[PDB]
Amino acid sequence: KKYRREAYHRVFVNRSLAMEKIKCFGFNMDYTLAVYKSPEYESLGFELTVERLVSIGYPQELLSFAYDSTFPTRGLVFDTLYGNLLKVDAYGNLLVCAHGFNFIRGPETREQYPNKFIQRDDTERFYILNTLFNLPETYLLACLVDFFTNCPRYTSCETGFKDGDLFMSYRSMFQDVRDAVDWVHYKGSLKEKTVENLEKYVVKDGKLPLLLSRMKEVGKVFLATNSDYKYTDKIMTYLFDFPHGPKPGSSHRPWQSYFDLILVDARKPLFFGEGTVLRQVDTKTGKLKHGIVYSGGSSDTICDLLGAKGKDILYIGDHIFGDILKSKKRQGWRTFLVIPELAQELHVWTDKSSLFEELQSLDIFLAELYKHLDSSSNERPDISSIQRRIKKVTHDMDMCYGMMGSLFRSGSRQTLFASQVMRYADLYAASFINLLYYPFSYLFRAAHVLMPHESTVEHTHESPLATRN
Amino acid sequence: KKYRREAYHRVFVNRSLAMEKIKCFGFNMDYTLAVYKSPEYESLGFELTVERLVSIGYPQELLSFAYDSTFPTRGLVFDTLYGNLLKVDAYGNLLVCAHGFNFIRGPETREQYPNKFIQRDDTERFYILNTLFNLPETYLLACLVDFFTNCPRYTSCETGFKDGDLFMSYRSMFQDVRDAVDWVHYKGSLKEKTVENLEKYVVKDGKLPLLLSRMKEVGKVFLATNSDYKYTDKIMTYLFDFPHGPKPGSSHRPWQSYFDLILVDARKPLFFGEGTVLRQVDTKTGKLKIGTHGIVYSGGSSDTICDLLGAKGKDILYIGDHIFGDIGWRTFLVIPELAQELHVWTDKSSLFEELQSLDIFLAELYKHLDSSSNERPDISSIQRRIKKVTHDMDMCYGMMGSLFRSGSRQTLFASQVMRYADLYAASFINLLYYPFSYLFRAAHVLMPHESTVEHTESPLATRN
Amino acid sequence: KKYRREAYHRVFVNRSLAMEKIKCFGFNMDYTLAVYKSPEYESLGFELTVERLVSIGYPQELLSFAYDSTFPTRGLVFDTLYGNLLKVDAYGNLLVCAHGFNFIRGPETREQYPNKFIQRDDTERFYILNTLFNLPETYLLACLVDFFTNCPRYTSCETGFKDGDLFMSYRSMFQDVRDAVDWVHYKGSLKEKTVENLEKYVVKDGKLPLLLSRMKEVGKVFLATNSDYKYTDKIMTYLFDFPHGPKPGSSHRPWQSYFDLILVDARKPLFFGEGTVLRQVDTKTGKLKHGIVYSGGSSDTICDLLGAKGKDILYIGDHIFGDILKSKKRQGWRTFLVIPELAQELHVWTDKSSLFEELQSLDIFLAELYKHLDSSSNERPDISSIQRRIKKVTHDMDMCYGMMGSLFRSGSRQTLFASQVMRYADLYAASFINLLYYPFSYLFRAAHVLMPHESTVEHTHESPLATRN
Amino acid sequence: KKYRREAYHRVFVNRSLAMEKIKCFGFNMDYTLAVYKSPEYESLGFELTVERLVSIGYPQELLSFAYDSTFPTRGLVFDTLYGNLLKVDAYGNLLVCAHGFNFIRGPETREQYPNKFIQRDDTERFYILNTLFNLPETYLLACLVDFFTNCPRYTSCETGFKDGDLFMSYRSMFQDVRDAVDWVHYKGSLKEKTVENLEKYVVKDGKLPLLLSRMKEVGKVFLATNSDYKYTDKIMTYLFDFPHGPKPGSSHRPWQSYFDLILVDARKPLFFGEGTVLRQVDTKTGKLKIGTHGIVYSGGSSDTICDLLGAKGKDILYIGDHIFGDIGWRTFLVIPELAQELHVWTDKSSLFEELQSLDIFLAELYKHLDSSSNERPDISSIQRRIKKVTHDMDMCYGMMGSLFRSGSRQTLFASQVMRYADLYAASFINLLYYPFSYLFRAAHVLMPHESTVEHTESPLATRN
Repeated sequence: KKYRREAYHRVFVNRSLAMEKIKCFGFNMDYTLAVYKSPEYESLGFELTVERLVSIGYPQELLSFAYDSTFPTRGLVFDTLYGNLLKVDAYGNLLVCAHGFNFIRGPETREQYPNKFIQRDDTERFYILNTLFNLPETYLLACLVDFFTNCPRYTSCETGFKDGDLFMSYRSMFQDVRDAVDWVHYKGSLKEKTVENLEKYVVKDGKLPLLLSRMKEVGKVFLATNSDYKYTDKIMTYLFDFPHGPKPGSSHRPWQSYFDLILVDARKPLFFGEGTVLRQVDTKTGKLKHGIVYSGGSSDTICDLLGAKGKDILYIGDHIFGDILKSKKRQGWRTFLVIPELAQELHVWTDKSSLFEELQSLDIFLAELYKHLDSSSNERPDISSIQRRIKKVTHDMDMCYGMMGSLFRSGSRQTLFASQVMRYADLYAASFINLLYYPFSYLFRAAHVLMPHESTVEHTHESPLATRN
Repeated sequence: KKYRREAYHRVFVNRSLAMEKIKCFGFNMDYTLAVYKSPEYESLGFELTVERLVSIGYPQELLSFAYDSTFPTRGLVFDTLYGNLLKVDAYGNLLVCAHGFNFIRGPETREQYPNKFIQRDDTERFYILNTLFNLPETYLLACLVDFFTNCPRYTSCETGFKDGDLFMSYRSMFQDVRDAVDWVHYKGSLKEKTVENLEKYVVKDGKLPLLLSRMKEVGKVFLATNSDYKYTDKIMTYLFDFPHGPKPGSSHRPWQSYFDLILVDARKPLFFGEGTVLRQVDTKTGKLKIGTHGIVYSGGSSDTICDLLGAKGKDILYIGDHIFGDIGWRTFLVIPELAQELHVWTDKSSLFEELQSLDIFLAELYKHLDSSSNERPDISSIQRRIKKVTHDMDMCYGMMGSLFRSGSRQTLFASQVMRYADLYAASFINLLYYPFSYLFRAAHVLMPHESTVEHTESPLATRN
Repeated sequence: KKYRREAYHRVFVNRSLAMEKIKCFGFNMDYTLAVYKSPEYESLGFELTVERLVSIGYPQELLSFAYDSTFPTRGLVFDTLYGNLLKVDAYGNLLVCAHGFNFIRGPETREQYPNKFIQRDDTERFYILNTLFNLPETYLLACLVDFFTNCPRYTSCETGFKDGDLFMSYRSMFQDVRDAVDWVHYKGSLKEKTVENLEKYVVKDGKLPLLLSRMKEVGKVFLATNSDYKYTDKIMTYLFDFPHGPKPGSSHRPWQSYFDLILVDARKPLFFGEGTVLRQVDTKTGKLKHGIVYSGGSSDTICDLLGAKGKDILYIGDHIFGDILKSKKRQGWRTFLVIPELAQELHVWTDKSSLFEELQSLDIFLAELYKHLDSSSNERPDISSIQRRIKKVTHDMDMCYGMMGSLFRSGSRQTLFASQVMRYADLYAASFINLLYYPFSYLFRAAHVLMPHESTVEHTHESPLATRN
Repeated sequence: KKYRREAYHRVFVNRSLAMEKIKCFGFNMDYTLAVYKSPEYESLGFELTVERLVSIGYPQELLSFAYDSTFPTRGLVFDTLYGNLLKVDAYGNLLVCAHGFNFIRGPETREQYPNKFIQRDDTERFYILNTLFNLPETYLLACLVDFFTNCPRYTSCETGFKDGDLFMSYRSMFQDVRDAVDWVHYKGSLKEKTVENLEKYVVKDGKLPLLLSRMKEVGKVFLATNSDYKYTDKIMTYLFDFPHGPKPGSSHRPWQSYFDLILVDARKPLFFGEGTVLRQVDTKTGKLKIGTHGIVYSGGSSDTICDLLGAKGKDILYIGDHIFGDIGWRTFLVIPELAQELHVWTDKSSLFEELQSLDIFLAELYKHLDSSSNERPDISSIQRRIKKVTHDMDMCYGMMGSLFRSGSRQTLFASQVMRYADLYAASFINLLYYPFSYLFRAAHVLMPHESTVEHTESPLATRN
């Protein structure tokens, strides 16, 4: 019955955060300030990766692939041994298995996966596709596995395919894809084609300069991106290209004026440990040597330049980092995780309420059938129909998110990705722009995660085996 | 509003389980079938460990310790470097830090713990006290740290105490405690003193034979215990010592008649991997037969048990009190603390209500405020009352708070429960209230954006 | 004082073998019957691999590499973590470490390698370059590591190099090489360029038809090659292209007539386990359906077609196979290991006797300096000069084999490759043709491997701590 | 012809070692410093194990067993599936197979062993009896298999014996033997009976204090034993019990004065990894002090020893009787069998000579023969004499042959020696005959093409 802001404006709270204590707002650029348009940006990365793979010898049918945003979900595991995409829970239990576009059923999942379980720490065999840049790669791996499996020129093996005399393991194929994505991002034409048509590929919104200017009135604001200065300058200039400043009627000002500290070539995640040598960019040439642009460095250096403490820093961005080093080197930043998928997922939550409602009433009906039964009862009520309907309606709900289900769950089970969100992120939202709807004095209060004995037991007011006498 | 059984009869569901698919019910003995009375049994283990430590050289003031059930909560981490008991969350963030009986404030925690965080994988430094047998040792560690800290004969250091020329690190003190507890269980008088006063130390309840007999009508039932046969026979004979069988009026039956397979000397968790040689016990002498109904096994493996029972993993519901790692039986986890924690949940409702009211008031004070707002409403009072009422709530569980949470955050132990257990309850005896055709359906653990958004725009968010 | 055949004719005996019991002589083709000319064949494989790598984006300086037979030795370990070539002993102790062409000294070896030791079973990090086809690949890995390390366009890291924005790990580079060698052998122009100039690339000798015909008079003879029929037919026709048959004056006969059983597409090593489906080749088209050519199959099938027992079979070839399956499925063949390097190594053994002799007399001099000393003595004779001379003369000897030393040893220590020879091979020689110099009744008697307490104690005729009373 | 010390004083060299670089000499105690008398000590361990097995139910005819030193050779593999003792080479090829006391011929070996080969990595099936303590158990396994095979009360099966209703697998019989040996060493009377008649069971020799005192003049000396302090004190006091010190005329000194560091309760091999907490012993009570020259340590790690000694790995020569795996100290391996094996090598020379003559004659009979030859000379006689004389040679070592070889092939144990040991000898006491400036230079292990080709063509071989 408490007041809550409209859902699509909310910032969600994993751990409590008193915003009045925040003195510095730090930002990633890609997919945080620079939100890339979907599906256009993924298709561009898809198309460039396919072209690079064809350029190194992959067959011409790759050019008939077309990126399909309805297939990939972030956080899938590619098993390089069997060429499968796996959606797993926090502990490695298998929730979904797809070989190419063929979704593997419960029983035959066991043939390849004993106990429907993988050792997700075996980074030699399993690659976790966690990032927004990974999305085209996820769809591509399925396309290739699908193409080779059904093309007669190839004989399918359990761990790969035979191209004439050549055996190509799925692991070797995966490394070709991984290398080709990297090439496209770092040597290929991806940045050039993005920059030459910013309107098609990058979101633009006047709420961004407005929010960042309000942040700079209460604290310091900094940028730490892995991109180089040239690419950063093009992107940020575009993001702030309006015929006014923070508010309508005010003069436009340069994007740089919004930041107390600008840092490019960050080399994250190494940035958060030792980092690299702190350099400084010549703004004119964009080559190396307020108003200063830094290069490389470390999070510790940034902390000292801004005269701040880790807990005073709210770091806003799209990447999930690991717990490494946080038990030794002090000063850990607070974190805001941008999760774009939340916008569509919140729509499913409200626009598909019919599915959720029926699942609830099916569970209510079940409880009624067993209301009067205990271990003394030999009645075995028929629930096979109810069970079938629950499986079907749960499958419909999953499919409302796409072919690989919700980012956060699969049926009743939370995903590995969801558990990483709850580890990593103090706050999270579809976009950082939702901070616009909260004052900078706000106390963000953590939402409780109830366990079964809490969510199903009212506060409303015995065998000694339970009580230990 | 869906029908649910009375709270104290409930079996709670982490993952869905169709009971009609279960063909074998397996049991641990200790703290599952044989529920040890509390605080009596911990007090006995405490006293025997303290006496064992005195006999190897610890000072006489240990004899003045008395076990105090209100202090320890299961699942605490003992840091052998700094001598602290730590309550931590699923990821290693510190929730509580006690040096002896001194509870440490947030800021001073950071002095020893950068980022209020520990690497729980550092097995050489941190020992996790997860088991019910661990409760006396948990209290004992605090008493010792308290005693030596405040005794003039000793000089407190960061990593231990100086006894003149001698230095006793918390790591060495810990090893003494750990060996002493092992000795009491394996060589000392704990089993003997338990067995010679069963009424004081072990719960007895006629529901147990009743439930086990009903399980045997629908499938197979087995025992797999680490205890030896002599101890097991004594305990099980007591648990089944009634002047009738499963129901009043029926003849009493020996405990062995309730099990299709009885295995002692299991050596769990090794049991769940390679195991050891499958042996058989001479029930008359309690010793192993040289060669291999009526039969008692010893050693073996979980694989061998499945072959003898004609079962597959998913067909087996393994009922017990220990959490195992996952390096495939269904699992029922017995968690006896739940009985008192469910009472706090229903008898201390008014604390919960007030926290919700304070939260509702906070939302009201920021209702009309956004990033353009300059108001900073005074919330210091409200913040102070929230902190005080959350601490009152924690203290309702004991000095180290709830097994499953600290203030708002879930514990490492809670996250282990959610990983390991398909089903859980204060006792397996709650299965008596469910038919064997029951479909247990998982209770969802909601994420913030699910539990705070009803089922009833900037392109930065929608990606256009 | 016993009679021995001339060294370059010898067959060397690891385990005794009564040749009168052998009923079947089996053969590999590549580098056994078809001995490829050196260094020409390696250079061709080198050149094709470099061209394939340049074709997938590697820089143009690769075209200025030239294969150098004096660098690689067979059996080196490529450490994909640090980009080093490692020569190790039977147990993983490091004997030689080269980063590119930079040979790493004793002390700095320890920085990267604790205890001068590697876990050689870690097949994810360490790749063993065991085969004759591997030789060009071994030299290529050193060239590339050398090129990138000293080319200014690249920044060297510990685990790879930076090409602008792109980081290329040595492991990713290794996989590019491994893939490119495979492509060249199985899809590229290697076989075509070999077949179009057989005189330049394949050894030809009339002793081969003569020996195989004498083998067929006492037993059965079979061929089991991984090559396909078309390539096999071209190669074998060339090997038997003389204007006479086994002896001068006799009519020429087709290569096939020398074999009771011919098997192509063997898919070794899988051949020695379950194998593949036994197929039969249409000789005319060379496509699939005495005088019969088989395809695929298994060693067990071959054993049954020839009506033989494993111990009755002497399998002659150039590859070393593992112990897998030999504790379960019975019928293990006897083995003759062709080791071409033996021809040059036997030359060093006799033509460098001067180096061996001085090492011996330096060891004799050492023994004299300590002749009259025991634990009661405090004299510490100066041996620093002797020690320096032993290190230098041992280095000279090693270099007589090439930059990476002998195939079989490094100083006093036997190599991993030598220990695999002594595990795998009953007999071994520079070529199987040395069987020509032995009758088929010969008893091959194993040469003893003396331990130190045997080789340094004469048979020529005490504290109870030693005798246990 | 180079100068070499007398054979029975030699220290043999697997890898070169500059003794002047050695700064610390570390010692095992059992079977290194304390050499147990043979056959007396094995006979005692045998008798105590047999009595322990009888007490748990094994038949009375075990009491008629007598230990026989001429049967067992160290390093044999017990196959718990088929109940065989196997002597194998470095790669798992079978050299010898004994079922009980029945030695199995080549062909019948293939029935049970495809390719005359075992997977020595199959730890669940094969147990390798590598240690000197293992000798009594090796003979005991054969006696038991012999007894049950030939006793009418039992039915021999492939994998064990039937005792009416009972089946005793070799695997279970093996486990009984293994536990019985452990019990005798750790709970039974073996240590007590050793210590109460030291003269019968332990070698004593004045060279030991002499050598150790010379080592301490050039570097540090330490003891690291798995035995406890009470046992160690008794044994070491005996080893140093002479009415003088290192040399005649000098005052006797306590054994502890010979060591810069004394460590008991080492728990090797765990010692070489993480180890346990470094503790200190109260030399008066023999118990651990609660806190931590004159000092005796307990537990700890190899890393901790190196810090206390100010040493690095390569600076340490570790002298002892056990072979450890390599999952960096220099090593001296004590191998007491060498004393008798060196006697066979020099007193049985005439067998060696004759084998060489038969080999020389064979080479003469094939001298003028090549692949064109049709002669098949009769070698069946010569072959038979070779086989007979090689068997006579093997038998000079005992029924299971040499520790290091079988006929012509090297043993698995020999290949472990070459891997693990930089230096080796019958006893470390042979170090007395070498100055501490000595440079030990490896003796080469030659391959066939090296040892049969003096230092004094087809393009198929030369590759053109």
